[PDB]
Amino acid sequence: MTGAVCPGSFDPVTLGHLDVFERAAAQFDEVIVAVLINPAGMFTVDERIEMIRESTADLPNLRVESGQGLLVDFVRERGLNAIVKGLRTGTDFEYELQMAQMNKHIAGVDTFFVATAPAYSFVSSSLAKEVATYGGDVSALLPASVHQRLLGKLR
Amino acid sequence: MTGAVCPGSFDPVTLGHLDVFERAAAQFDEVIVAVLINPAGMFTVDERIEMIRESTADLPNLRVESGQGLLVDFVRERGLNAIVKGLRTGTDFEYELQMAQMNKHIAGVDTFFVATAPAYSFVSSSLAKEVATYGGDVSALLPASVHQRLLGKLR
Amino acid sequence: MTGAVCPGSFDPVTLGHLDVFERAAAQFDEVIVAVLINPNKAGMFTVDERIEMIRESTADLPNLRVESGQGLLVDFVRERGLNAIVKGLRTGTDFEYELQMAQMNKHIAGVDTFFVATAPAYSFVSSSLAKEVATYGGDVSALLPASVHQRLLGKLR
Amino acid sequence: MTGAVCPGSFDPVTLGHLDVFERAAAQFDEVIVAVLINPNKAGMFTVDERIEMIRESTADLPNLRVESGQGLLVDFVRERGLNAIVKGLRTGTDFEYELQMAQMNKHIAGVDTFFVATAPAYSFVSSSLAKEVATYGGDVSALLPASVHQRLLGKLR
Amino acid sequence: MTGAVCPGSFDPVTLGHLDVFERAAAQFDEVIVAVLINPNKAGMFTVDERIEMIRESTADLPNLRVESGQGLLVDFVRERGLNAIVKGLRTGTDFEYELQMAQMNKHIAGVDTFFVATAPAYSFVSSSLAKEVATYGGDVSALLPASVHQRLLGKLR
Amino acid sequence: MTGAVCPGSFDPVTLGHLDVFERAAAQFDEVIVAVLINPNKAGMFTVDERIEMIRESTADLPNLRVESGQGLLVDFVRERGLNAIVKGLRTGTDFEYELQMAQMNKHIAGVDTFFVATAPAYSFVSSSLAKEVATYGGDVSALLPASVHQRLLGKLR
Ligand SMILES: O=C(O)c1cc2cc(F)ccc2[nH]1
Ligand SMILES: O=C(O)c1cc2cc(F)ccc2[nH]1
Ligand SMILES: O=C(O)c1cc2cc(F)ccc2[nH]1
Ligand SMILES: O=C(O)c1cc2cc(F)ccc2[nH]1
Ligand SMILES: O=C(O)c1cc2cc(F)ccc2[nH]1
Ligand SMILES: O=C(O)c1cc2cc(F)ccc2[nH]1
Ligand SMILES: [Mg+2]
Ligand SMILES: [Mg+2]
Ligand SMILES: [Mg+2]
Ligand SMILES: [Mg+2]
Ligand SMILES: [Mg+2]
Ligand SMILES: [Mg+2]
Repeated sequence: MTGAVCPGSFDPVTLGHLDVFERAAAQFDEVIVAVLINPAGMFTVDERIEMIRESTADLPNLRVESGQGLLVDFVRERGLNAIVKGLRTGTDFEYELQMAQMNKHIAGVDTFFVATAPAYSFVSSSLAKEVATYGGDVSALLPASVHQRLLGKLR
Repeated sequence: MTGAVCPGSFDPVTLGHLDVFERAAAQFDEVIVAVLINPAGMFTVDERIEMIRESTADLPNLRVESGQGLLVDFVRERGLNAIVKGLRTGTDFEYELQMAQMNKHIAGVDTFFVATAPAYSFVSSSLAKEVATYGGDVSALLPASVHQRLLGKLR
Repeated sequence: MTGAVCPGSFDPVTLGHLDVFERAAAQFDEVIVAVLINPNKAGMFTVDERIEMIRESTADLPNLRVESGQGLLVDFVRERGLNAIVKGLRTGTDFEYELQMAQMNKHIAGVDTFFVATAPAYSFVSSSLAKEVATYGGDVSALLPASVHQRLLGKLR
Repeated sequence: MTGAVCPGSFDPVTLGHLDVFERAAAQFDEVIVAVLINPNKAGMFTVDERIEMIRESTADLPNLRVESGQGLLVDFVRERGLNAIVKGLRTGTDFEYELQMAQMNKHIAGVDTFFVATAPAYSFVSSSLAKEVATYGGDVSALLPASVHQRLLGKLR
Repeated sequence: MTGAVCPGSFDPVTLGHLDVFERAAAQFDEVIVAVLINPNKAGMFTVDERIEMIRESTADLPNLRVESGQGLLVDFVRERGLNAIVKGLRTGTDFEYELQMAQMNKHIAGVDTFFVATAPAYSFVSSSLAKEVATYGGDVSALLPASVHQRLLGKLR
Repeated sequence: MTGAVCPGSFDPVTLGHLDVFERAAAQFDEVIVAVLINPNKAGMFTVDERIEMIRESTADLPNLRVESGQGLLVDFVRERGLNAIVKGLRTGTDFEYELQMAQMNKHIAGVDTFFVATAPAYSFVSSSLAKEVATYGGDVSALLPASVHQRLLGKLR
């Protein structure tokens, strides 16, 4: 009965996030995507959850839930003690390293990092929103569903 | 039926390696420690395997095997497609990132990185050997068994 | 024929920026310094002040011109018939964040980015740190062109 | 008579800070801990509370004293007859913004900066992360001096 | 007439190298690929084989030519009337040893270095890792030009 | 009372090293430059040559002395009644490798390590790169003390 939690804001979910979800779902029996409620973003929590659910329909062992507060409490309250996070740079590793060590210290929760697929090395929710705001084409970087929803928030 | 391979030379295995093994064994159903045969080291392959087996007796779902050649072939020939590796720095992440992306490309094998326990952040097989060679006390950094064997190779 | 764009907010321009401008001007037929203006947040200097400070310290570069813009950098570049950006870099961390933006710029518009290592003497000046040091009275006269230093002190007083 | 200044906001002081203070006091005749007063961002503890938490935690360091200050750090250092800063570091990224600042401080005032690696056990603690964890009920008592932990529980009630 | 030199051992040339060559040839009037001859470490391919592999892969770049050389790179560059080097980069660490070399080359000979980010798809390929993977039977054909892959299979037999 | 050890192979000493020596000598009562000799691999310069080059360029530092040693640095430090190492750092990568050794040194012997950022003008000189550039004829006269440069050229000829 293995399992891991994939946390983030996912505003919106990108193909880089989806790649991490698919890799986590292939290596753990149960994956929970943890969508942070952090009350300034573009999509509401419900919209973010729906976009992730739409993009993960081919992953039978993955579910999507929202939460607040300490990630380690979210993880432990579901009987798990592993986090799976995607990583792009060594700079990414250092700040995430501090949080991983803190999370292990306070709750015994482990963090596994997975390297980003090369094709999504430069994709982030924030950069995709910013580029699309000025009319740049990000359709190759986002799930097809997410892309239409993004066009709608801008127009 | 989840599983991961933890590769290295382990010459000798340190408490930093053991920490990674224990974390992998807690999150995957099956863990295989892959001891590289790379024919200049201090211990023979058989001695390295025995030291790891001695230090992992409390991990029922972990076994230790030797191998050569492409790590991805070792992994795939055992029905698995995940590697678990310990990481200390962002510099660690960058060279290991290149190998992880190559391994995914050529064999579909994924790599999960886990941050080192803070207490073992500075321990490496090479630095422990070098310090012990000049008489420094590394007993707090190595499994109790390994420590005696190391004293024997030097004296 | 060849050309590159050197972008930044240049609020104000530093000697590190000027070094980059001079290196780009020596290697490309034309260089455009693109002064980024945020229509929502004013900097310390207005657009005309930023441009004046750059022009005064680049008068010896005949193939360099200065223009302002906003929004997507790759549109500024392509509308001028060019497809190269030149940017200065001080460290490995600068390289990772700038890396993301360079790969996005090539993906969305085919525009290439060339990075050049700062001259050592200017490794540590940034517009933001020069402003913060000067705000609390530190001497930054050797890090800014003559066209900048006293205008900066006047803004602060 | 040698000496160094250890600057920070210390809101609150952590065991990582204390480890740096102890190592500085062991190697310099005089150490001054400089507590930054920022008239903008007012943190969780007042400057007086922060000074008292540091004094309790450093009671066994006779050559270390605690003072508050404002503005340019190198002015604080030189006003006390010193020309050295001692700061703790955790990562290579830490070394990057801090290296820019150290070179700037050497350039503008001739003040030197010595960096020391955090003890491994305290490498993941920071004032900000400790407060955030404690706000949501996590146990950070192994990462803070005993008296800080008591005061921090009070501020959260 | 602008120009730049693209140096390396290219043993063998990869698609990451080729991407850099194409971007340099698009932005400079003349590009010289400089193939290093090292009388000590003799790699897998002779210098002539390496030049021919590059020429096959760059047949559509008319302003790019391939030459071999030895010793100090900045002497090779200045002997050809140029003063710019173009190199591809992958990581922040890459930027570190390469930044030291670029500053040294600027200091000793006035030669500038422009760095370009690898295309994402080729960011994990290197000559050395490709050879190692191919030696043990891994498939690196998507990472090398077609003619390189054929020659590399031959050397392994 | 206070003191620090500045270790290295100094084969040969550079102006970056001398900058570190001067900064340590201004902040500690005594400084010992510890010249590391590998009894198994000779460097370019013998131990007496390395020491002579350092002494000639540190004659204005009355509280600095030069001694050779081998093996564990922490034994050299402790046998002299000291427990501080001072080392220069150029980049974030330098900080990670040196980090490992500083934490091991504190673990096995209680010896602290203080790092100081190189002066910008010497950010890019290393003994190894100066030797390699000089080997192929490049001009490194401005990166080495007078006590070194012509002795280096003589070794190479
Ligand atoms: O990044 C975090 O701190 C975080 C993300 C998150 C998601 C949840 F669903 C609950 C708590 C969280 N904390
Ligand atoms: O690091 C490697 O390349 C490697 C380690 C290893 C261990 C094995 F058992 C087999 C192949 C390997 N390759
Ligand atoms: O950094 C940018 O995104 C940017 C800089 C810039 C300068 C211009 F003139 C126009 C658009 C820009 N965008
Ligand atoms: O980091 C700073 O800018 C800073 C810290 C500090 C502390 C003092 F007590 C006085 C000035 C300061 N400046
Ligand atoms: O990297 C170098 O040192 C180097 C590469 C190279 C290529 C040439 F053709 C000539 C000299 C070189 N030096
Ligand atoms: O870098 C070292 O390990 C080292 C430097 C050194 C210098 C001495 F004089 C003695 C031992 C040393 N060890
Ligand atoms: Mg993102
Ligand atoms: Mg190791
Ligand atoms: Mg700037
Ligand atoms: Mg802190
Ligand atoms: Mg290569
Ligand atoms: Mg050196």
